[PDB]
Amino acid sequence: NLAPLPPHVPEHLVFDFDMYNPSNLSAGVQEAWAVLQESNVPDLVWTRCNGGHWIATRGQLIREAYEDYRHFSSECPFIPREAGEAYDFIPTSMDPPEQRQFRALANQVVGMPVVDKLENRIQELACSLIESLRPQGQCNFTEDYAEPFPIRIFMLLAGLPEEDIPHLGYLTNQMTRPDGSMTFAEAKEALYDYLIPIIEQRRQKPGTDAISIVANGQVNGRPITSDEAKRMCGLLLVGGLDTVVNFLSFSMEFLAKSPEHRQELIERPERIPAACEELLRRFSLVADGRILTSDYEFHGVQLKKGDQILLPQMLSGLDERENAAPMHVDFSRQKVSHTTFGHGSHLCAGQHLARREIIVTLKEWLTRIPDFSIAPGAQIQHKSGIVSGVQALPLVWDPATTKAV
Ligand code: HEM
Ligand SMILES: CC1(C)[C@@H]2CC[C@@]1(C)C(=O)C2
Ligand SMILES: [C-]#N
Ligand SMILES: [K+]
Ligand SMILES: [K+]
Repeated sequence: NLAPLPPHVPEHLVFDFDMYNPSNLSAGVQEAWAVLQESNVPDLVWTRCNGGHWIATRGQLIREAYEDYRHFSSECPFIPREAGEAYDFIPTSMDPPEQRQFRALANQVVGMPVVDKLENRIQELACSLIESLRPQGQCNFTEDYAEPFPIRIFMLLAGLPEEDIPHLGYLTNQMTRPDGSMTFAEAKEALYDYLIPIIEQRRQKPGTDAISIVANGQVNGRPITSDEAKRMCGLLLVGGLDTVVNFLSFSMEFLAKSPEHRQELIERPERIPAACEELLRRFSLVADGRILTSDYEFHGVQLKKGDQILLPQMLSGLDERENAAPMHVDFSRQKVSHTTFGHGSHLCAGQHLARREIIVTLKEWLTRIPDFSIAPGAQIQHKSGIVSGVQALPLVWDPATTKAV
């Protein structure tokens, strides 16, 4: 379904890419997006899909636009337009300097000191989950680890019952990879309706959990409102329940096909943080964007006020101008260039938690289950959206080649 080409967009810039169903998806989702970086595609193109919008395809442009909030506003950060307009999460839907005081509060609840505090629980849970799976000789990695590991850690940090995971995960997925069953607004509304009474309770009787801390924080000299707290907590849920989950699956899928990469990390685990960065580059998975605040000429292209521009975080590190042989996983790259956690003022608040979860997973999985593979004749399907994902990842292994610690 192609929207009529706006008069200001010249035809040579048209490239009808569908971010929710890219044509080359069967080759892998990153590969499907990388079609935007072939020699036939300009640096900045207009797709008529999904209501019509720009797509920047090169790291330089993506970084520049994410820095220039004056022209590229986060007030409407999702495609399609109806989703972007309904989007009111905090701090993401705010530009500097307004986002600042809310972002400071986000850092308080998901930032570094919180990770270096929950680290024992993170380590504990990874070991527990992996040891439980180890003697089976198989698992569906998405449901058996990729979901419960980061999600249970998030529910712990937020003080929310694990029994609510299925419902919350469903709603989160509707916002990033919609199925058509409900509008963005309806999904966001269901999430908000869940949070509303919980926020009320925790303003009545504060705990030390993330929701309590947000709901009782302060902005420009005054208490945060219940509305503001809801809008921030909603974003924390979306951010805690989707990205790391899917990232872990892309990474484990790769490791399942790459015995030599597994051994690099097992033999020299001090390389694990660098490997984490390289996997974050190669299997980058987010693509949101911004809205034009005014008419603006950007790299020779006339953008109009109100035009949406997708600035795919995924693409920067896949750009061969940023990394040579970008589709090759090389743990020894002298610089792993990427914007996987975003760029500019909205650079991911949870990136430290994410990295810790990834690094713990790499170490603890490979220690106990050093040799595994994708199940014979299994077809792995990826899905694409604001956050791209892995549908299922059936893994197999010989339990005789595993180790308890
Ligand atoms: C591999 C894992 C992750 C990736 C790839 C990722 C990616 C991103 C990206 C690209 C953005 C910027 C979006 C924009 O500029 O519009 C962002 C923002 C954000 N993320 Fe993550 N993220 C990850 C993990 C997490 C985790 C574990 C949390 C914990 C709740 C989290 C919470 C947030 C929050 C609260 C923001 C908003 C920050 C702001 O607007 O100032 N993320 N993330
Ligand atoms: C694009 C994101 C990854 C970022 C955090 C969660 C997410 C889906 C948002 O709505 C902002
Ligand atoms: C962030 N997700
Ligand atoms: K291009
Ligand atoms: K909006």
